Amino acid sequence: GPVVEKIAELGKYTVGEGPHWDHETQTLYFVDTVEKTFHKYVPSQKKYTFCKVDKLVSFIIPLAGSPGRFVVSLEREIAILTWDGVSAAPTSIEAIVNVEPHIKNNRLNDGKADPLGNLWTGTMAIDAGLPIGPVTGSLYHLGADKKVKMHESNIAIANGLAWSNDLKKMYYIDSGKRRVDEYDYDASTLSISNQRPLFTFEKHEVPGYPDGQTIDEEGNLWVAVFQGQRIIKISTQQPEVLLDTVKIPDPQVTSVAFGGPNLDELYVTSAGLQLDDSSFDKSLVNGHVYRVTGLGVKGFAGVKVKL
Ligand SMILES: [Hg+2]
Ligand SMILES: [Hg+2]
Ligand SMILES: [Mg+2]
Repeated sequence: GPVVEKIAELGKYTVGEGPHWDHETQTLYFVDTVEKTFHKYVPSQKKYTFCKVDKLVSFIIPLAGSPGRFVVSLEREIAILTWDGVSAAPTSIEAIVNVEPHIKNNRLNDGKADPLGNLWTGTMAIDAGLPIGPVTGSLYHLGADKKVKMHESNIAIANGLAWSNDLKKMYYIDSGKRRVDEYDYDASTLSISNQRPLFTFEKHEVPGYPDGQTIDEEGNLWVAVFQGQRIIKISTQQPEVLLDTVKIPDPQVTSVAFGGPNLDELYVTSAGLQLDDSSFDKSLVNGHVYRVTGLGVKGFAGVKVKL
């Protein structure tokens, strides 16, 4: 079976999240969604750095055409951070847009660029809760003239995103729905329609909640299972098909990104935050970062945000 390696050099994260693999520099970026920190890991040189801000963060993606600059979330603001990748604070911050200026207790959560470079991201209540809590989030993309467009409402916990290689489908996760949805994606109008369930956890006895996801070159989705101690591989060719399961030692698996020189090493983030209604004792909940090899598939380089 696949080899799952704990990355000792990286330590433990409260809620490690938002992994992004920059292929040209062979570098993994990620966030902690509770500790207000950004992180960088260069595996070939065993280099780790972090960056501190005073707002909640949920994604970090290099800005297309601008080395040393990243598109990030700061609470409800999408911003450009100028960061040298090693100093413990940004050099400067340029706000782009506040997606929800008048929703004081919301935050941005998972975000990713579509294959054309458009940032998609969604919101949630800061005090969201599972299985039931306040449902206040929406799904957005950042379009022309730095204005966002809304694509879906009634989202409890805005989470993982992916797009099919032919640009005809988008895949999206609200963790509260315990399923992955598929949509028809119109790449020319950047709109989505015909929402329908692709994969429903209760139909397959999958525990926990879908969190982040990514897609491989064959079109399979790799989905992080928070409170499931696993990643799952699911079909996009047929609905409701579980292709494989890979156990990850940490129960609170949060997200996934393919990396390595050949894009065939799956990086997996997790959360050490100990929650009061957990299905796992505290001794099991650590928050390590993992690397999975031997899956027999390749992914895609992380896409930069175009502004
Ligand atoms: Hg930073
Ligand atoms: Hg940054
Ligand atoms: Mg997430």
